[PDB]
Amino acid sequence: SSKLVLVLNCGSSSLKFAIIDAVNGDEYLSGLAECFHLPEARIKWKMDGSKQEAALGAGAAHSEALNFIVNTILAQKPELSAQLTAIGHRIVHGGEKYTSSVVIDESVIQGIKDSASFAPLHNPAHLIGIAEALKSFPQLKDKNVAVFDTAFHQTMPEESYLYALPYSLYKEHGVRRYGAHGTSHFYVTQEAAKMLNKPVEELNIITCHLGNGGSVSAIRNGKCVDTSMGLTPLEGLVMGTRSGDIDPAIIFHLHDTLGMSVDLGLTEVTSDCRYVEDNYATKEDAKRAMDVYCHRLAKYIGSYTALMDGRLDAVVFTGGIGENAAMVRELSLGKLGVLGFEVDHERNLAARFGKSGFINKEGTRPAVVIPTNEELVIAQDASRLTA
Amino acid sequence: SKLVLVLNCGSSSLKFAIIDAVNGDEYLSGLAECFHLPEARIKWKMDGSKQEAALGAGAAHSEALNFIVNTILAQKPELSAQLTAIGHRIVHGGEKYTSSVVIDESVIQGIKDSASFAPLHNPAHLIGIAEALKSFPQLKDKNVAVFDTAFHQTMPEESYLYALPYSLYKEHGVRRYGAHGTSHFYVTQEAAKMLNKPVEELNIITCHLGNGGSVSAIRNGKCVDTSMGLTPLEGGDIDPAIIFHLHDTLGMSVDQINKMLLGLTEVTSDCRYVEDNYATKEDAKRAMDVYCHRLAKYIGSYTALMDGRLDAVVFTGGIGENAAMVRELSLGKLGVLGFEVDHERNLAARFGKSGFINKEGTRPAVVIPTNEELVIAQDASRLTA
Repeated sequence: SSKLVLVLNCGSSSLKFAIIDAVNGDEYLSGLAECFHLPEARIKWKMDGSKQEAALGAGAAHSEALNFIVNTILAQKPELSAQLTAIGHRIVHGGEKYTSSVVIDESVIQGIKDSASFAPLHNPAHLIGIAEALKSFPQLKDKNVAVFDTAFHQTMPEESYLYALPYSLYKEHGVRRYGAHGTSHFYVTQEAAKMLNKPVEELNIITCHLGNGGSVSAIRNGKCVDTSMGLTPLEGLVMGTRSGDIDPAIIFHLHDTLGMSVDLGLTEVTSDCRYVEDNYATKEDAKRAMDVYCHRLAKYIGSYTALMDGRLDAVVFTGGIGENAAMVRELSLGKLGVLGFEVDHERNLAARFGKSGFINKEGTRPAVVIPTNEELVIAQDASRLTA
Repeated sequence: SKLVLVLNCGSSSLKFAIIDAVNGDEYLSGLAECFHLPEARIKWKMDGSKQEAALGAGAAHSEALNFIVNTILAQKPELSAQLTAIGHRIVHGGEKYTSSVVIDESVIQGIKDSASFAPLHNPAHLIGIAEALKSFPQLKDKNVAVFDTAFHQTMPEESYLYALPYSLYKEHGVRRYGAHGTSHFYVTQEAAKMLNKPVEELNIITCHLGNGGSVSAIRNGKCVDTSMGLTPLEGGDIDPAIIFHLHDTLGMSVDQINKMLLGLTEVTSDCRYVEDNYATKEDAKRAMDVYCHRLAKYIGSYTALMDGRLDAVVFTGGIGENAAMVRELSLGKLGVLGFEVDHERNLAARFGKSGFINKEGTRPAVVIPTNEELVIAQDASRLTA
């Protein structure tokens, strides 16, 4: 009746996980293990309607987190464990070789190893996740599935994916642009079509995934035709600064100027284990970074009018920041008055903390907040490919 | 009538003109090139026929200037006598030089100290100054520097900062400085005239295309953002994929990325060959499509600087002034913005002719031939009066 999938998303400092029924999206477990390789290493999870938290021990990382999942969390619930039909892994880079999700075998693992040069920070983490998954769940060893953040973007034509350099760069070396957060962009695209009550294959939108890293895509007739992760150029390359190492007063200021003050994606985004792009010395330094970010965000959105062929249906906001940071949406859209955008303050405040909705003034260009669910898409793909 | 010798000295070439600063009249123009090579040569136009001569094997800046003085002007002592000033194109003036300046010892040092930002240009400019001081000793106190970066110094920090730790700016001055600012300046002044409105109220996006162009956002007559140098249509170690990624996402040249992280550079250049480098129709089309796609994206990106109002897009430069299909193909992508090109107007506005190329009733798009040499003559005359 149900097809439960264990979903693993390993990064350089954390591991986000869930158990999800791929048939209807029911969540049986979700959580976040974070502050890896530090004294503060910890794990937060939600199960049977209740939130829980434990220390993983000083210096713990992925192996330890998975151990705690199997021997503490799932040890209480062997019945849950028994239901698992597959494991889905979120993988940053699949290049041109893997343009859709795929069952993991030794050559897929080799493909991931060979892609170390793309988001290198998270590369070891993905592999450790696969290695530990195979060990901890020997019964599912032929039913691990890789789901690639580049895959959705494989529809980009060459005018979009080529660098502004000699064609030989691509012809001889295969150097090329690829795209980030593809599973999220994919998810919000399918959802936008429902919210706008139209066929996905007629959908022209611009999608802004603002989370761990920030990317913007141009969707024409339901397919990605251009994308950039230039909002956070160093994401996946450079550690950045742990939020908890910054003066708490600076961080409170950042969170409040973002528009995240009340009046899973959210737990991650406000975490003192989240890494940020600069070691802000002052409140002013933090605000500057935010203003630069909103300026660049507005430019990306404007730039993708060049992909819309005369029709733009909506701009979509998603991810830890996009779903919750009302001021990022206000300030970025507020720079695009010439395109007929106008943010409705009350609508914008309401579309936070997991609530979806339109944030435009009715009668002006649609702007929409759609909480992403990368874990569900990974579950659906993992279940579909192992059935 | 106030004649100025205008020089733009590069590592392997020297562009020159004599311009009446009062009315824009041109008395001489030319280009010396293939320096440090067997084929070093000079082409010029005067009275008003086109000529060319070899400068001699290995010749460079000193020979080029010697030729101007002793061959081109030897027959025109009255032209030589009417020279009132010399204006020099300087690629990088950093944050210090926000307008044109009479060259003295401190300006020389300014140019030197900031060579790191433009290591292949600023040094050649200095040779040009040194050689001009020799070749035109009567004008020794009347040399003026005009900076390609000056017009761009009105950019606020939200535009000029890269998406990098703030220490890179604070400690090392890593920042957008802009390119072709003398051209963006010029077409901004002219656009206000074509649109019949004050320059202080002008919101436009200016596209200097040609010679590694750039696109700027002008709000209330001032530059508020500008692009990196575009690639012209001829287009133990960190993985190169990361370098290109950083280049593309930051908007920083491959060289400035590596940096922040006897011309060999011209030994196989075009001016060396009689025949041409082959380019297939398919490869030419691909290059065109990539260029026009990226150009349209820049234009759309700068709607985010316009604060609700975009008066016009402006095209200029050797490509922008002349390439009808670049304008049609790039604007063709921006229907959302209300752009639509009229083919016949588009074809009319070429080869030195200005005009509107938009369809009547659509967002204005204008071709304005740039005149950087006039701006340089104007500044040089004004500042030395």
